[PDB]
Formats: sequence, structure tokens, C-alpha cells
Amino acid sequence: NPFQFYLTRVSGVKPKYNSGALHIKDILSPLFGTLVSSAQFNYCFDVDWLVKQYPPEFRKKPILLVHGDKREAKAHLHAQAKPYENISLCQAKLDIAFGTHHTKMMLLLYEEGLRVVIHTSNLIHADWHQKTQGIWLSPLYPRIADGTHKSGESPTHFKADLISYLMAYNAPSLKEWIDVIHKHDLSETNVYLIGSTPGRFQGSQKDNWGHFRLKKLLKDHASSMPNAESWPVVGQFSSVGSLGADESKWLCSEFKESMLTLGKESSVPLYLIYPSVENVRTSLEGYPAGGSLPYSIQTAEKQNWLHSYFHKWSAETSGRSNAMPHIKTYMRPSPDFSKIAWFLVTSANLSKAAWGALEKNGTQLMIRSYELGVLFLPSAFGLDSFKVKQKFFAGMATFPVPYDLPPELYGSKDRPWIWNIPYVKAPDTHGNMWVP
Ligand SMILES: CC(C)c1cccc2c(O)c(C(=O)O)cnc12
Repeated sequence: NPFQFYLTRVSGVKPKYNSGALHIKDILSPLFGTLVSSAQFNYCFDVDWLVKQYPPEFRKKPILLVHGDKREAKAHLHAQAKPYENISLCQAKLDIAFGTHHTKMMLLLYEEGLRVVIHTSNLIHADWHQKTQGIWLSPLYPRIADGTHKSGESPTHFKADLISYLMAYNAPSLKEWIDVIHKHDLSETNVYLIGSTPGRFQGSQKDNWGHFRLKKLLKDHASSMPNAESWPVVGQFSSVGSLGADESKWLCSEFKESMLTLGKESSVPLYLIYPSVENVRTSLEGYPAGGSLPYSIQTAEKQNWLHSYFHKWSAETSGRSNAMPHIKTYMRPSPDFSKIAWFLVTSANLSKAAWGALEKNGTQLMIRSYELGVLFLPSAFGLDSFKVKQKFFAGMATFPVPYDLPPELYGSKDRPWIWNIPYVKAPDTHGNMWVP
């Protein structure tokens, strides 16, 4: 398959639903390349667990952990890594309040080349155990011979865009990785990079990041079709930010407007997929799955209008209806959900912090967080649209959507999972209630 989009292995589903899945030990195995050095960009780390996922023969190779932690959290991460002399740390600067380093990425330098992995999982055991998570695996990128002068660039500009993303950190440990990427040939890449980085972007930088980056790519590299206003937008996420007092404040004004863009010219249904309380209760993990779905009652009660958009998590297509989602995806299906105009897998949840919010009379895009995803556009594959794969693991130009379509609206008795209130009416799959 040309897409190289995978789900993580889930403990407890039948083998047929893990056949094409990847565990972190598979990604780091010597079958993928002979590791020389790696960088792990992430939010949450269990360093003892993480080192055990590398093959024994590679556990002393240098590892860089790129994180956003401050103060006591930073001390704790440094303490975790001190037993391992080969581990260095890079603290991503977060100069805007309430920002986080959410990007999940592996840079894997081998004897044979370089690989880039952009994914959705934290580096802790529970994120790879019984969750639905997404992985994009780059090709093996060869080294450019010393003395040869070539760009190593792809038609999607992935090499320059990844270097731009790393340059935004202004970090000495990542200048070394930038130099590594410069030395490799990434021309075979068929995905577009969509990143967020903290800052206030105007003028020539406005389209570099966040939902304006998505808008720019859709304007330039997708085409509008007749009846485009009948093609829904689907957003699927594991937490929600404060979006405002009504949909016109951000969700259906600037966010949806970027998501609806197609082509260069100047009432679309919006489906938002987010686990209900029942989804969490009956899940493989039970209520503890809700520890990774951090929607607070304080936020939720200020935006009850939002929940009329919510649809249940359902993933019979991939055997994962009971594996709660930590993947985030956004896509543009046809009115009958048989095709899609594009697909994005990302770390970005449904929040202004991740996607950006316009400021200063619409001239400035303010982003609080680091995020990273990859965009699949039919034009990058020589196609007008992607056919949707009917079963995720069945069966080559059909795109494997990991959850069921069309999405199913919350029932009248359903409620969105809200993590900091108690659920004491019905026990979960392990026999427990939820008392925060
Ligand atoms: C809001 C914070 C405290 C949080 C709680 C639980 C899970 C989180 C998570 O999974 C991520 C992430 O992976 O991006 C980021 N923040 C998470």
C-alpha cells in the first residue's frame, strides 16, 4: 500500500485485527534499520519503559527526548533519564501561556538511511496497550552521497517543511537533527506536513502553521467538485478545548472555514466524533480510559451547544469499538461516505491552542502548542479522490479509515465523556466506578 498509515496493536482483539498493526517494538526493531541514533518527540514519557522497547543491541545508542516540561515536571523527567547515560533531553520553549508540547514523532537515524515516524501515542505503556492510535511511517530515506548536490525534496515539500518545523524550536540539540535531514533524500514522500508551533504569526508566516496551513494546502493542492457543500467534514479527537459561547466564535467561523476549503475559487454537515460515557464504561480499559480523554466539566458546561455535534466512537471496521481513541483525525468524505477528498492524522485535538485562533483584527494567528500531523491528498497519489476501504484490515488505492462511517449521533441518554466528574450508576468492564 502507498499510504503507510497504521494503527497500534491492541491487546484483547482477535489476531485478524492486529495483523497489519504495529507495536512500538516493531517500529524500533532491526528489521526497520540498524539504529545509530534516535530522537523521541512527545508529551508524556516513561523512560524505563521506553528503553525496554528498543532492541537490546540498540539500547545504548543515543536518544534525545524532546519535551515541554517545566519546573518540577522537568526535574522529574531529568531524574527518570539520569540512569541512562545515552539519553539527552531538549526542553521545547513554551513562551505562550497554557501551551503544551504535544507533537509525537520519532526521528530514526540508521546505517542504511533515515526514517520519520509521526504518530499519536505517548511513550507510556497504557498508550500502546488498548487504545486506538495512529502511525505514519516514512520510507527509508537514503543518504545523499558526499559531494553530490541535490535537494532531496519531494513534490509535497516535506523535507523543507520538516526542517522549518524543527527550526522553530531554536534548540541546539535539534540543529544536529536538521543537519542530518539535510543530508538525506526525502523525495519519495507523498504526504504533506501540517504542524503547529507556539507564536503569533502574521503576513508571510500566517499560512505556515495550524488551521491556516491546512487551508493553504487545500486551496493549492485539492480541487473543488460540484455539490462540494454536500461533502461533510469529520473531526475525531480525544479532548476539546474552550471553543466559545456559540459555534460562530471559532468552530464554525474560522475552523470550519479552513476545513471546508477546496481549490482556488471563492451549510456543510459537521460530524464530531468523541467518546460517550457509555463508550468509555464498556471499553477494554473501562473508566480509566477516560484518564486520557481530558474534557473538564468546567469547560463543557460553558459550551453545551457543542455536544449536539457529537457522534459515538464506533470502529467495527478495525475491530476497535472498545479500544478508546487517542488518535486524532480529520477528513472530508463524500455525501455517501464512499470517498474522501483528504485525510489528516495528527496530534491536534479540537482546540484553539492546537489549531490557532485569529487575533488583531484577523491579521494574526496565535498558536499556543506544538502539534504535528500528516495530510493525505489524492493529487499527491495521482488521484481525484480516495475510495474508502470497507474493512480496515481487508483488501490498493483505497484509504483505510479506522472507524465506521457514517458516524452515529449520540442517543438522547448519551453524554460526552467528562473526566473530572463521578460515574457511579453502572460499573465498567473491570467492576469499578469512576470517582475523581
Ligand atoms: C490535559 C492534560 C493534563 C492531559 C491529560 C490526559 C491525557 C493527555 C494527553 O494524552 C495528551 C496528549 O497526548 O497530547 C495531552 N494532555 C493530556
